[PDB]
Amino acid sequence: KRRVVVTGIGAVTPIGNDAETSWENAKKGVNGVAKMTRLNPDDFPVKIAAELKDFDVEKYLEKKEARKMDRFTHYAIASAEMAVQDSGLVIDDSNANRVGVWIGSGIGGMETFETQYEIFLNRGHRRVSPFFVPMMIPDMGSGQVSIRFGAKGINSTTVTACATATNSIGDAFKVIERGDADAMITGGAEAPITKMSLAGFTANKALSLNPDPETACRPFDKDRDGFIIGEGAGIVILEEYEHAKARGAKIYAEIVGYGATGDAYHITAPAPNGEGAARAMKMAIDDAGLTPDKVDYINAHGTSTPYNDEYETQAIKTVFGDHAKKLAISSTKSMTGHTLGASGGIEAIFALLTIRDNIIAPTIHLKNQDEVCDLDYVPNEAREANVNVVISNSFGFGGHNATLVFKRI
Amino acid sequence: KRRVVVTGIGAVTPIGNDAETSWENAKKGVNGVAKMTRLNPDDFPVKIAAELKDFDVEKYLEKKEARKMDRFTHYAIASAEMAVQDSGLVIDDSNANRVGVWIGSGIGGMETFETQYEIFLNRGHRRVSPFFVPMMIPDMGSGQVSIRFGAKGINSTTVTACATATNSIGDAFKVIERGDADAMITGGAEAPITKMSLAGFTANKALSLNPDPETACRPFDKDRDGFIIGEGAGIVILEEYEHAKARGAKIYAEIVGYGATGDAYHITAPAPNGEGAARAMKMAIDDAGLTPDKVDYINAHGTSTPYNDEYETQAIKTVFGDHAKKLAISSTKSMTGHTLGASGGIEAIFALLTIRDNIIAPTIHLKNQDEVCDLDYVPNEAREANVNVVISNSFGFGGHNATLVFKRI
Repeated sequence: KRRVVVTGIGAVTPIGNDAETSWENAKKGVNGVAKMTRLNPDDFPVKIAAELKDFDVEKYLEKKEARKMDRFTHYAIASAEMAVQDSGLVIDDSNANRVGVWIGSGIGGMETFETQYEIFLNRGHRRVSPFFVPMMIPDMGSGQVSIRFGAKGINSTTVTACATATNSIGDAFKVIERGDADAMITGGAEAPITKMSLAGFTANKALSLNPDPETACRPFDKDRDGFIIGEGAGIVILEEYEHAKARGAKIYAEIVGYGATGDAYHITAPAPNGEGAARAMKMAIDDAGLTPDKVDYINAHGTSTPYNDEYETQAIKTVFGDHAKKLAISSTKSMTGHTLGASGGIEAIFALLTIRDNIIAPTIHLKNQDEVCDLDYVPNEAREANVNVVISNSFGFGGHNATLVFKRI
Repeated sequence: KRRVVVTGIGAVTPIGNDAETSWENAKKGVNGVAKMTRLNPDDFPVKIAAELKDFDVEKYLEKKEARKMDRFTHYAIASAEMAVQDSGLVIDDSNANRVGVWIGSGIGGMETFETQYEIFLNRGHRRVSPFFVPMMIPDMGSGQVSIRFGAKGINSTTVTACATATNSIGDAFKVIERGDADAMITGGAEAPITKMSLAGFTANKALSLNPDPETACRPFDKDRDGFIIGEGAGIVILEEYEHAKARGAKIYAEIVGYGATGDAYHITAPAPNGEGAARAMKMAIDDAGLTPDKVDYINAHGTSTPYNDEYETQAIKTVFGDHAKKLAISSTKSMTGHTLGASGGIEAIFALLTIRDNIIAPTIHLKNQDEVCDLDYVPNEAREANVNVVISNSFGFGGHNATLVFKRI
């Protein structure tokens, strides 16, 4: 088995149009949730969202090229560009076959589907764009990123709802571990702030109806009542360790563990007691050859729903036992909102920079202690702490549980 | 590394509502393409399709349950049920954590999206179904199959257009090979015969406009002029070899190789010369530890487009050299049509049964020999041949190349 390290990061999030700005704002407790502007809030029961602020696709694509891509692909391209540049990796004819792409999206180009189907209904089938299919399908992130950078290794896309980016990064990790690539551009992207997405998640009763952006998203708080929808992308460059050292790559950390399990319980509700989530975390630390006491920080899934935050706490107690009270946990979704398929990529990056800076970003808005959620969620204020081993959890709708482990190197 | 075998098959296809019927009809050269009935052909420029014939979801689901699933998930459930039953594998509390699901769909629940968005427009956001999101997303196949069978191992979905099922099976193969599951329910499902799908593929100029079902689909024929859309699903049970022997499982063959590469060329057009497809085939046989001369039969991607069939022939010549003329090739899409994300699952099954029966199903409708496509495509009539090693190719839109290798055991 090959060792695998992270040599580049890139992200666009509701708290920054690059990874470093996002992380600086996360450490400051900046709230990315605000009154919705992508859609008219007067026309929906949900009035708030976590949107990108002043994101300009023209910094990465010509207008003509951008028109042939959905927003979610804009975010994948921007984040991949920043990650590739950050990594200094040169992809040329000599290594292109050994550099792949594994970028997921949970729902893909929903805005494109809405726009093109309206054209179909109002103007006829002949007026549908020749690029409708490629623009809508969730693998267009990987497809476009592969073309942009000349990456000729495996070109794939995992789609597992909120776990999309975490599974994708884990799957890319396994590609390198087994020797089938020397580098991977990997993560997730999501642009789910659309009228049908809002209508569907509202019909499913998944979204908080609290219109106050200062209290709506409050993971692990007694008064939480649903998730807040966000958007963006998070991409990392994974690289085989000897390859990285040979070129002198800057290394953020080593990726050492991947756990993935299924609840086999219900299509949208997570399983009682965090049964499957616990097995995913344990599988991930077992994959890393580490005992539970070695984990210093958990970047939680922590979506601010009644079930998730309860079940995730219970799963953490199951896996970590007496150590559950000793480690630190935080949900950065308290600041970014729930970016769905992108969340694991953004949060993997935050977990990596927690190692770098030895600072844990807080769970903001945590004001009312819950009797069940009684662990240490780093409420409200960032905390300095020696962090050497981190895990990032995504326990997504559909029973898709995924955990990644990163370790200082 | 663990060895991995196939212990169950299940499929619904345009030439049979079970795998054995489909394969018997494939060996007989039965044409599954006919005048379209799912949609009104008088309302579209494409008049033909490869539809399931007399498929009844009520044999697998109660009416109330079926109403909460898109057609593509109906096909995944039916095929998974038949595959699990065929395998005799018992999934209970003692092994549920070691049985996973990796089922892909290329476009997911497009019909559901069409229906629910029309409700949104005509009746308001409040009338959208609470199950819209789960029904539409492509991972609902895996999600529902996991619940149905109690499979608590990895629960994932790869989405790579026409390569979806081939990548999914390969990814599941790698899970077992590295020790992370003892069995996997894996493959692909697609229900793409919808008005927006037709409109999009027609706008992209990908579909043949030939309305004659007896000549429209003709892979490798000089007069081919686009693919013909089909539907269905193909699922296999992969199982770790020692686990299979310990319970006396019936074994169809061993899965020994998986190749996956990217063209990095264009979002819909395949790369000239089959450059990436060749690397995927070579990677797959290298993974199997076999030289090119060991391959007896190629179940081609063979979609009946000008570029694909040409480029695939060129890639085969690149990989197999002097042996390219000696092995046998056939496209069973000549009979099933192009079932998109399901194709690799259906075709993996056909490749497995080619080993079992030592009979190669033909490329039907191959009447006019092409100067470029001059290999042996088993035209028109099935052929008896000693087949011990087979490969199945999917070179899908978006630059997603995937190949699987199966070998007699």
